[PDB]
Amino acid sequence: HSVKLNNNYEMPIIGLGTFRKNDAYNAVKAALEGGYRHIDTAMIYGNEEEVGRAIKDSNIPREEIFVTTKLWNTDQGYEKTLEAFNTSLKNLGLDYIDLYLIHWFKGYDNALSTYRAFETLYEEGKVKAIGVSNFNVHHLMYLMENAKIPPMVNQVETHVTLQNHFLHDYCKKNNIQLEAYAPLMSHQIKDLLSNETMAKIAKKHDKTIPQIAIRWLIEREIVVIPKSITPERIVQNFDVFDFTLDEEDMKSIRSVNTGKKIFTEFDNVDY
Amino acid sequence: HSVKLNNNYEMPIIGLGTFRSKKNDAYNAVKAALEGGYRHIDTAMIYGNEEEVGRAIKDSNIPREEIFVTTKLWNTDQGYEKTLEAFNTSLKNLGLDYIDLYLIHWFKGYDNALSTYRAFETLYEEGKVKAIGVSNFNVHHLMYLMENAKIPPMVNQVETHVTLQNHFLHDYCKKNNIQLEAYAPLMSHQIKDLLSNETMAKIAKKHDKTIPQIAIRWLIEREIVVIPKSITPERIVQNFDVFDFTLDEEDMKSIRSVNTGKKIFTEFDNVDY
Repeated sequence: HSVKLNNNYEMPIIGLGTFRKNDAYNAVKAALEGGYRHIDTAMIYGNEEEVGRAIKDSNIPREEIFVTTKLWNTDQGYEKTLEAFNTSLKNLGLDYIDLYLIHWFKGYDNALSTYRAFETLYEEGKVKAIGVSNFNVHHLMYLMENAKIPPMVNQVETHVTLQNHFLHDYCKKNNIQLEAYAPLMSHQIKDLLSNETMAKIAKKHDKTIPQIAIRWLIEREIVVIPKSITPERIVQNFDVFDFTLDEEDMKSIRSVNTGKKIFTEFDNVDY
Repeated sequence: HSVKLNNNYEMPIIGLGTFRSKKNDAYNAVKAALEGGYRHIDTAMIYGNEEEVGRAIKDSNIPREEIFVTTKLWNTDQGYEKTLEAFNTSLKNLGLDYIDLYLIHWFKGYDNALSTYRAFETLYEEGKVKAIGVSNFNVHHLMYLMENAKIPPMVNQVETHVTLQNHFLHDYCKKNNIQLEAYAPLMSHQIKDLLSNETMAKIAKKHDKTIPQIAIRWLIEREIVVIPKSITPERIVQNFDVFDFTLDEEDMKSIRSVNTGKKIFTEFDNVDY
């Protein structure tokens, strides 16, 4: 399953996430042979070194695999972004990264000067798609109005208890592809796993609750990067293209939303 | 001490917070506060204590115009015609026939916000509300109101405490002449993280105060209206004893670091209720 960005570049709707040794190598290599075409990392994770090797060791040609990495907050600013990218580039062992994102919002000025470097790199052909992460509406509005190459991706915490329909509709309207991280509610997964609504629907389609949660995002045309290093759940998280959810399912999952955000508030970041 | 909203209307920088509790616990708390020196009471229709709050104000033998009363409009009543009626219900329950401050409790879409606020504006012109504002509104929600309102928002009541300091939202409001108001200043049901905070516990040694008294003063120093909720008479008095000391620069910079950004209550744009 592919999805078209506003620059007409296709992006795998399912991808492997990565987290902060050798475990990173375990996950990517197992994922690539499992069917994954999409790997999501960042400098802050500190696994870019590992992530890249795992993209060589099993020869699936480079242009068949979507690679995403992010610029950390302390590296915001034009020139600092240029070399933090190169460092991230050399760590991954590539000279082109499919998607480059601003990891967090650190001010309007810092965003534009960072994104300014994103654009010059985009012209040079070093990146294929540019976007942001943990950006809210007013954050995106500034990008739309003051940047030349409009944002393509907004990677935010999105799951069954924080479904982000308002933010999703804004992105779609402004041709921004919303990407969901922590789709299994991260360290609050037990809330998901113990949810009665999800379990019911899981029993219905002969699938696991995380598979429904992942499939649910697919139904909303949202790119999902479920985050595991455990070899065979990486298997299961990818096994969500043999069934479909109906209206009643989407209707039921809709009511699971609580609006209880797990990760730090968009405008309250200090790191 | 009081701040003045953009319409020159004064508002006591501290006030009693009221939560949906049991019989006469809301009634007792209000008077226990009013006797303590409180001149600001914060309620809402969803709390279901407008009746007990309003009667506690009458029997206090304290002149009405010297008490700041804030109530809020609930999500289900958003919309011009429904807002006018929900306001009269609030007004009658409170046994008042003018309200100091009226707030939109949550964001439920731009159209619902503007339609509701138009009703607020009608009430303001009719002199039934002395000040109008919102609650749980983020930046882009405020931008819509700043653009479309004919009587600009005066107050934005949002979750604000030492772990969620909201400096960005605060700066935005100040630039647009909106008085930021802090609810859950003691981190509400997450009272433990605040009381266990080493930094908060230390600087409390310096001024011989309690940790809550500190968190309250810190908001006072930032010129933010604070409304700590309580039904325990003692802590109500303690939460008010906050005008006999000050916080220096190194204190403020020490409190600044204890920000984590972990928001306790519902995200601004994910309210289904």
